[PDB]
Amino acid sequence: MSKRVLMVVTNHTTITDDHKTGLWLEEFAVPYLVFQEKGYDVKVASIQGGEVPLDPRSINEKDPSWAEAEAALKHTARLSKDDAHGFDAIFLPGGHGTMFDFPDNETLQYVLQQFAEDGRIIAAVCHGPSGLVNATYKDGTPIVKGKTVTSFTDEEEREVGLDVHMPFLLESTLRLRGANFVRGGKWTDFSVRDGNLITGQNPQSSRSTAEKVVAALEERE
Repeated sequence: MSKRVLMVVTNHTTITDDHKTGLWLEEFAVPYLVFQEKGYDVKVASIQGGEVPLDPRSINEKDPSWAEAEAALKHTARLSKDDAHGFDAIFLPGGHGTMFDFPDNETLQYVLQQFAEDGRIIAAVCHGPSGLVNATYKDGTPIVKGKTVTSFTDEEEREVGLDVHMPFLLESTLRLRGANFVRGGKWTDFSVRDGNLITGQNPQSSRSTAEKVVAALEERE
């Protein structure tokens, strides 16, 4: 019976009065469609449940293929510790919202710990790796320690101008937590697999990140 994928997205919108965010739509929609095409059972969750806010910079070029993804985001499940089991993979799309509601969320930390402990696939794109910054194995070892990873880069963050409003810088912090960070050109498709941990750099990496998940799941048929 089919592999099962848990997708978890942000519900955060606030940075300053002049700067709002949310989920970066493509980072959910393109993976969701890939997983649905493969026949996987996908559970769509968010930190809060309900209707997920989209980063306004991410809603202007919606693909006609994204209709079902978009609709799924209007009525998400609220992430639970129960979601720590029953799934072959977890996938964390980005958007700057994640920097504010993923890193310190105890439910998500608990879920990622169990996925890691259990040898399942953990994938994240762009700011999605924020969910990993304070996630650990049971023994306290950071999940990213000694692992090859990518994320939205500090250079990309400085270019967009929002580095000064981030609680921490994601690439910097992942390296500080013990990750071996790697990247490609700003705004190019770059993703990496290190065993069970798969990461992508930016919106342009959404598809390749998802395809790495598919390949890892295909191995475990």
